[PDB]
Amino acid sequence: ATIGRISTGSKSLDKLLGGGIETQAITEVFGEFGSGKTQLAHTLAVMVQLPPEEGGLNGSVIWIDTENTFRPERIREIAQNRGLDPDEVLKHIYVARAFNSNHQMLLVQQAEDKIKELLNTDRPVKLLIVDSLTSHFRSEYIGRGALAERQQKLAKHLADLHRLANLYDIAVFVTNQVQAILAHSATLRVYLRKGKGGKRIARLIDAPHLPEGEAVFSITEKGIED
Ligand SMILES: Nc1ncnc2c1ncn2[C@@H]1O[C@H](COP(=O)(O)OP(=O)(O)NP(=O)(O)O)[C@@H](O)[C@H]1O
Ligand SMILES: [Mg+2]
Repeated sequence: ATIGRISTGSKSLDKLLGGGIETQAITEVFGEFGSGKTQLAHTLAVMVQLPPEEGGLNGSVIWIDTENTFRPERIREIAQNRGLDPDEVLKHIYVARAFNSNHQMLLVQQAEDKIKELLNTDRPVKLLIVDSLTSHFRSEYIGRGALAERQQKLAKHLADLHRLANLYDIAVFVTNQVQAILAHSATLRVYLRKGKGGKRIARLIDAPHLPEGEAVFSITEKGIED
């Protein structure tokens, strides 16, 4: 029942997060296009595989991809440059493409099967990524009355995700795109934005009991880092 933390690769962002993203929680990253949401997801999918003294949880990953932006070679590069075996690392990421929102919801039920299978093995699932949490919902639920219906379906989907996080001690990491779609209650919302000089800036939103500064990071051949 203790909480585990997965390093993001950035010391700056890790400090903002209290050491990394938490198990038994849904962390939502949100921001405009190009703000680094997907690159952070890729980095986390490598970092979680590290031992705990290196910031990981010796864990496997389930990834629900909605817009086909998962890149196996980016995983390999990030792994390679952090001293891990690129091919081994891919072996422990289980990617499924969600065709629509209803399929996305079914894939969360299927994730529980994979989770159970690995639970008391040496590489339990420790990270579940949904990229994008909201893209299908934005496309499908549109027009008069759609706000209530969309928020309703999303809340149920997030409830499924919360259950998996808490029941199996897993960090859930979801993405959400904004044009400068309420994610019910993610545990923690992190706003990402592009800054000058190729830097990215992160800020915690509506978290008055947590740090109020901003983290600054780059996107490199190691994925995310200061
Ligand atoms: N291999 C790489 N090495 C370094 N930087 C990279 C690499 N791949 C992507 N990037 C950077 O990452 C940016 C895209 O980040 P990404 O994480 O895809 O944004 P995003 O928030 O997911 N965009 P969107 O899905 O449209 O809402 C690119 O514009 C590059 O600046
Ligand atoms: Mg993306």
